[PDB]
Amino acid sequence: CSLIPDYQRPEAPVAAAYPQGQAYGQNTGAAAVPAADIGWREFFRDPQLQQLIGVALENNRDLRVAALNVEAFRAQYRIQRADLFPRIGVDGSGTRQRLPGDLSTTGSPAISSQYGVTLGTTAWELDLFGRLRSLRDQALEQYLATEQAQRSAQTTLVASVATAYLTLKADQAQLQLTKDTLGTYQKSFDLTQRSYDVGVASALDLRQAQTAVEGARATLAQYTRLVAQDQNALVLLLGSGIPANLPQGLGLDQTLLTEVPAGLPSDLLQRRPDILEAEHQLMAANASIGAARAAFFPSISLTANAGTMSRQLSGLFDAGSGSWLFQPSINLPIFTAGSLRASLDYAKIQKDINVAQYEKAIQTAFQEVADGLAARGTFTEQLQAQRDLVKASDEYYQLADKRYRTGVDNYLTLLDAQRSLFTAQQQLITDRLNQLTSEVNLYKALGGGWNQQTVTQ
Amino acid sequence: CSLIPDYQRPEAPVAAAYPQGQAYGQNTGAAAVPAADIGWREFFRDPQLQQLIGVALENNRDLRVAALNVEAFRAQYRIQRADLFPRIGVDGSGTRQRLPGDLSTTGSPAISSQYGVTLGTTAWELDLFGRLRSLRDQALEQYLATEQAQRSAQTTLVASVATAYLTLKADQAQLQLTKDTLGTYQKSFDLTQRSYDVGVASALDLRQAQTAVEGARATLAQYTRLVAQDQNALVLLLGSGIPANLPQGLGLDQTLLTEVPAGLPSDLLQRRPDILEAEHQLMAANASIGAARAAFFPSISLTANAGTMSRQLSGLFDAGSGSWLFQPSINLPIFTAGSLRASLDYAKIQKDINVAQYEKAIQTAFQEVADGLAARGTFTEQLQAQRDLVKASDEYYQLADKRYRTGVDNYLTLLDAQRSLFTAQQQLITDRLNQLTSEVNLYKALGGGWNQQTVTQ
Amino acid sequence: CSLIPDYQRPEAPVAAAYPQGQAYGQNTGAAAVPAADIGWREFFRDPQLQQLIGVALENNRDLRVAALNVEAFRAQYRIQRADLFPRIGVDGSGTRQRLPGDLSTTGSPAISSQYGVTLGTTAWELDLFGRLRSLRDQALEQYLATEQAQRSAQTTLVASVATAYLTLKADQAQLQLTKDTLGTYQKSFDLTQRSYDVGVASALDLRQAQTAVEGARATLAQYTRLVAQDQNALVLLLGSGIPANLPQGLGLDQTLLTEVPAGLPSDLLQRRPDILEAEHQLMAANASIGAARAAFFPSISLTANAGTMSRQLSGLFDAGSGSWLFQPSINLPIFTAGSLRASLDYAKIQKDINVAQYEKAIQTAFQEVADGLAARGTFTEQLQAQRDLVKASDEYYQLADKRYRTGVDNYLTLLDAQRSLFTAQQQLITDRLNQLTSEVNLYKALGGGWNQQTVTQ
Ligand SMILES: *C(=O)CCCCCCCCCCCCCCC
Ligand SMILES: *C(=O)CCCCCCCCCCCCCCC
Ligand SMILES: *C(=O)CCCCCCCCCCCCCCC
Repeated sequence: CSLIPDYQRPEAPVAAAYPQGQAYGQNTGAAAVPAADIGWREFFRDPQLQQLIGVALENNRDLRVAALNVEAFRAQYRIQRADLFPRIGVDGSGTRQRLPGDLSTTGSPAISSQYGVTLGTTAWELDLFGRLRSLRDQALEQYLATEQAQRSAQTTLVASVATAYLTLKADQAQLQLTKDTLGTYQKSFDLTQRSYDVGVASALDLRQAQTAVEGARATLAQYTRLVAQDQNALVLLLGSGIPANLPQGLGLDQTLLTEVPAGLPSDLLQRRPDILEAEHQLMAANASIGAARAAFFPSISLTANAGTMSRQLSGLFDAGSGSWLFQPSINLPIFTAGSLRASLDYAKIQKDINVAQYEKAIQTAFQEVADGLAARGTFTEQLQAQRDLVKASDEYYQLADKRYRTGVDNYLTLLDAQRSLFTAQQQLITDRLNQLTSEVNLYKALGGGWNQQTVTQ
Repeated sequence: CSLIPDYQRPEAPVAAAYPQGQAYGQNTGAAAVPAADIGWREFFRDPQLQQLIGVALENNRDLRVAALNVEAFRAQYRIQRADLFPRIGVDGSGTRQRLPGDLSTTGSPAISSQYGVTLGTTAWELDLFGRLRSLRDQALEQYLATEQAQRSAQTTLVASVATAYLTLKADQAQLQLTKDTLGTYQKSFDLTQRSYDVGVASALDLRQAQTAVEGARATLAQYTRLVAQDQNALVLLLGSGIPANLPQGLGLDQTLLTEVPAGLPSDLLQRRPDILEAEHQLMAANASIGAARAAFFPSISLTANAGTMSRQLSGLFDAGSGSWLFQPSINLPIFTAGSLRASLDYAKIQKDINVAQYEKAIQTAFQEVADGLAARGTFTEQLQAQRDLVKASDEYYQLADKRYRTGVDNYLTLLDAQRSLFTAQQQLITDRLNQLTSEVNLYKALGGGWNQQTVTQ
Repeated sequence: CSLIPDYQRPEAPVAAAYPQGQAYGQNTGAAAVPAADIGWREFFRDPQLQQLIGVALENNRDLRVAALNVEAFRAQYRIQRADLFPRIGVDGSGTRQRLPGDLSTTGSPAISSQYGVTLGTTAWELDLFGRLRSLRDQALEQYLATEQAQRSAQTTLVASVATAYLTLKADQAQLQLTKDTLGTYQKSFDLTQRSYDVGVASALDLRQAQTAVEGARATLAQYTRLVAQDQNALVLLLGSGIPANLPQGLGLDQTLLTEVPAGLPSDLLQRRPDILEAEHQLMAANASIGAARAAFFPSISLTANAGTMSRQLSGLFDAGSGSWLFQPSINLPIFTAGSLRASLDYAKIQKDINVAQYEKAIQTAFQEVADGLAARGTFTEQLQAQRDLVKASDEYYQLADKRYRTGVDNYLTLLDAQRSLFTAQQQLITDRLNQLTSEVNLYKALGGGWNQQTVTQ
């Protein structure tokens, strides 16, 4: 006999297929390679970055923690498994009481004494109904589930390292742009100086020029700080100072990652890490019902051993001192104040809770992937659209640039051209990044990179 | 006896009445209707949204979770309650040992044997001092508390759903604004294209006219994305794909809720969910001192049973095999290494912790409501004040619109009109939301939606 | 014996010294006083704020909690100490059974009875291999750790309060700047009203002049709200409404704190709080291996007591009734299905996990200080460079101010002067703050304020 019920994974309560239209590309359908099976070494192309992932994996503690965390639950599974088996031991015991008149067999105050040394168990429970096999399962699951959770955690170390490198490099490009426009700003302000002591530039076109230059001298220092902060942001996730012998790193403008299929939603149910932890996490608690159930049932204890006894010590390892005990026991509950029903329910409930929980994780995937397909299905278009506000403004730069020094126009159109452009340059870089984020997190949500390499069928 | 001490709820260590002045309206005083008793189906007027709340209730797993949680702690209370009662059962046991000479009663190796099937309890505790009623109350409390926390949770589900539907609708409204100003922008650029190949529009006035249009073409894509992101944001909290047959949903510009009375601070204590869990939480640990105390006291144990025995199996259910046992026990400790003291302390402290925690939650309510009263007491004012920067800009738009195509002026003052307007438009939508937000959160803070309906004394 | 392994604090896996260069000042080297040893009543110079810290110390509930927690862990340690010691009790027990023929000593149904009242211990474990001592140390450690963590959390209450006071004052300075430029803006608009009903000011120059004043009347209400929100932010951390009798608080422009030495990283290991909790946290589980080891070894039980007994109650405290027992026992397991291996692993692992955690905490310290040194090594320069964009913009304000009313120029170069100035003003305050922030947090990460006073050598 064994009392665990029939696992029956619930039906994923999200839409059968991802929603569409209002920013969503076409639904490619069943993918022949899941993102899950697509290794980040492939999905990331930037090899200097790739080898940063390398270093983060082999170093980041929070992943270590999450790795050991498994070794624990295997160990905890072990301990549970043992309890199917009987605890055998060598054991010596004494006893040496005075009794009173009415008690000693002598009818008068005497002092009994028993000694024994033996090899056997006390109170071994003989799983007939599998109260134990159940428990063993609970912890087996809670183990397996932990395995998953580890996988779940790496994909996130990867993603977060991608991301960090990116805000780092991105902020690096947010910087050099500031260098260029610093030399530019100051050269501009110096040609509105000779031209001032020469009266051609007024004090207004001089103060303006000063607000440009100063407007830059500030966003210099900022994208300096936010460079070091992004650097610090990195070595952490690394667990190692960044090595010197890094490969040649690329630049945001490139094409750094593979475009990844989004498959069906149902796909998740066999591939998204946490969503499996969830499942086993559920499974364990289902076991815990079996365990509960069995407490309604006859438990068969068994004490038993064998060795040598006597009345004084001395005659222990001497002839005939041989002894032994056989002491089985069958017990069965007739009244607890529904204690049993009560803590059977607690367990059934806890199942249900984990059912619910499975369902929450699932329904959170849909969300997190959809957000990334909105993002996929919008960011490209925003990338062309902002690419234009660069050109239009670089021309609307050159033209006003010359037109100011040509007496036709003022400085306010020179200046405002500079805003209308610089803004478009920063926001450009940043837009690039967040398209990247969007894709990296998208990579994750569909199964991320447990795999270094890509694998098939 | 029962050594649980006298609960004496502390005094809510915040200001007596909500602070005033620097952005706070008038303090209406005791409200005849607590926001608490005011049901969201009333406090929300948008019936489409209302019914979304409905769906999010019947569906969200996170609530399911938190709801079961109760049931668990009920069962947990059950389990503790059964402990007052004796654990009764059928029970069979054997024993069958060889003894050595000095130990068998025959003075010579013989083999004893005892068999017994009885119906009784072992070491049942009589609750005299109420160590057990104590635990029972601890568990009852951690249960009741858990009821509260469920209520707390739902209010946050409501609030968060209102909010989602909102930023969703607010980004919907953020969008059509960009449809409009897209057709507007391109119309404008094309009337600065005929006018270009015709020489009336320069190349500058063609490149600015290109950056307005371009600056739009991207804020299109963005508010196209941040719409699917907010959509995705919804079905989650829904736990269900949004049904088709929803009523007619309204628009931010309306008047979607009931203004809510802010009542007195004192009011929180009897109505704001979490602030009760806190209390009961505190109360649970209060009992847990009772418990500790009692282990200083005489504990009464009791083993007792009756049925048949014998010296070989067979003669069990036969005549005279009748047996029984009565075996009472009294224990009173006269030395642990101050164990009982130290472990009493723990539970005392733990009460104190929960007192402190009660106080925390109280003082966090004050804050979170007051923030909503600065919010109430300024958002309307920023709503009129921003309503103006729309009109003044729409005029400073019609004007410069004509004035540019009338050759009096340039394009820079057409463009800057466009900025200084569209800016005020978006900022207006967002300021609408944030006012709303602030009010939903305010609703919550004062006792939120437990009740679908609004109920009287 | 004592099987607790030999603690060996791992080597702090970060860079030997603070990263340098791309925004980092000079690395002053070992500091003669750690930021740790330096007092916040000295590091902070605003004495009004200083007494805000005083207030938030003597009150804040979250720190209280955090403090009680210690006491509880002392208590828990206590209880674990006690187990070295034997559990002594006065104790009474009875027994009264009807046997059947073959079992009664009378060969025919009769009813036995035994009574006793004795002062002793049962099953006291003699700590030989120090399994218990081990545990004692475990809970001692986890206690000591809890001590550190408390200190940890105080530094953070300070930091959070410095902060809230700041963003408070910073938002106040953000406000009066708005009062000023409101009287300014309305004056301006009315001088472009007399001049409008007089023809000199156009209708465009009146709608621009209307969107300035309207852009201000708006940013009034906002910075009015985010001051009551930054107020509510404060009394919370305070745990008390802000006293009337505070001293004279300063203004962001001052020099409110002591610049602090950032010493060697190594210094962290001996001074930054959480990094210690972790260490002890590590040490605790270190002991936990000792404890596990020992279960491989013989355990030595000892039931033992003394008193008076008899066969009927009566002759209890009557002559001869004297009795006693001595009943020692040694046990050594020979087989558990690897249970002891497994549960030894779990404990070994749990050490290694705490190793990992020590390492991660250290590695987050680096990060959080480096960020503060980028910050320290940039904010000064962004402060001079933003100081300039103020002057350049107030000049480029006075100029265009007179120049507009002197007919030479339009209003757009009055308005854009106003933007390019006021924006520089707001962002100037904000920048002041974020520098301050960066510096408070810096002071925290390197030991923060345990000490009100500064101590040395
Ligand atoms: C679930 O009840 C499975 C068993 C029922 C089938 C037949 C009976 C077999 C078990 C009898 C138990 C007695 C022997 C146990 C001694 C240790
Ligand atoms: C706290 O317990 C104070 C009272 C003293 C208790 C001492 C022991 C005597 C109690 C007698 C109770 C009889 C009740 C019978 C059970 C149904
Ligand atoms: C851990 O408990 C290991 C157990 C082994 C202990 C060894 C016992 C040795 C006994 C001799 C001690 C006599 C002391 C005289 C010294 C001069």
